[PDB]
Amino acid sequence: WMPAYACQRPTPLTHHNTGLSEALEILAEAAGFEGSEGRLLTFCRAASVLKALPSPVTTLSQLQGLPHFGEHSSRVVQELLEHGVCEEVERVRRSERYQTMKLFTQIFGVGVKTADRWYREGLRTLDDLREQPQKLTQQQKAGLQHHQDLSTPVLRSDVDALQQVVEEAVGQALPGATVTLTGGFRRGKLQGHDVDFLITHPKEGQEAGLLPRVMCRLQDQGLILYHQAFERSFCIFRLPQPGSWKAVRVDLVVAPVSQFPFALLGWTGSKLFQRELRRFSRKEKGLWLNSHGLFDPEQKTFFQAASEEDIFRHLGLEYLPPEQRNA
DNA sequence: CGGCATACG
DNA sequence: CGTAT
DNA sequence: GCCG
Ligand SMILES: [Ca+2]
Ligand SMILES: [Mg+2]
Ligand code: NA
Repeated sequence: WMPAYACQRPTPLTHHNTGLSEALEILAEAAGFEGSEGRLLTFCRAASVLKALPSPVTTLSQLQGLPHFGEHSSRVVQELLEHGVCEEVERVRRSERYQTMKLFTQIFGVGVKTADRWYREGLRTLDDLREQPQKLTQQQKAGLQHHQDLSTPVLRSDVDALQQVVEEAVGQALPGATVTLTGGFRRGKLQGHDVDFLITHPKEGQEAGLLPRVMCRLQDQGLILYHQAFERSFCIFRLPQPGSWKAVRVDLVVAPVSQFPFALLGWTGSKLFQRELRRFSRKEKGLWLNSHGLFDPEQKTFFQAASEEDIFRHLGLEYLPPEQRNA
């Protein structure tokens, strides 16, 4: 009744096992801080299974036969069901290692490997990093300066205003180019940590060289607080606020229209959904999927797609709208 | 046991 | 190394 | 950590 890959089942944004999935995602996060990508994946997948269930898990026996629930994840759920808390989870939550790796990796420009090295050097706080700024990249300096604003959720109300200003710059850069909202907001989220936009043009090839032209125009409008030929830009934008403004993370991606369905699919996520979809494609169908296309390595051919529906059909999967990709 | 998504800046 | 879903 |  529960298929093993997240791309084989609908996952809504809100569900019936929120507390259970949040606990498993703590353990997944902690596994990632320690470099165990395998354990991170299992805990993420187990969490995702619970999101896809039609009602709350109330008894341990309801986990029988669910994929990705073994001794460890089942014991976590058991303790939560019996006592309302899981000691392992609370131990992680309280730990200096978890709290500091979380704090450091949430800086734009800082990943697990950097955070871990800083942790091993004895650093613990944002002000610890500010006092030693020669150790920081320009990207990290921007992430640290803007860290407080970037920790405030972006609201869907914010997104429409940003999309309008991006469209104006895009339209001057290349008349006829389009901007599509992707990422979590396209899956129905009401808040987010950033805004993701996908840009293309209906005439194949006209999008070449577009992103620099867009970025230069946004920068001339004074809207870019930070940014790095290219096709992806990871920016910090100045977003108007009542009597002021706040910094917001915005990602811009350009794709040729031939690849647009693949880029839309990839950038709409969720992250776990796309990993599971690419895993399914390769392992179950022998096809190689990325945000550019879908390759048959036996015929050495790429699948043409005119829509996301095409891609799901190519892969033998029932279509899922973005709102059901919240794996 | 091997495998765990796949790319660009 | 960072970033993206 | 779990699947096949
Ligand atoms: Ca993003
Ligand atoms: Mg996003
Ligand atoms: Na980071």
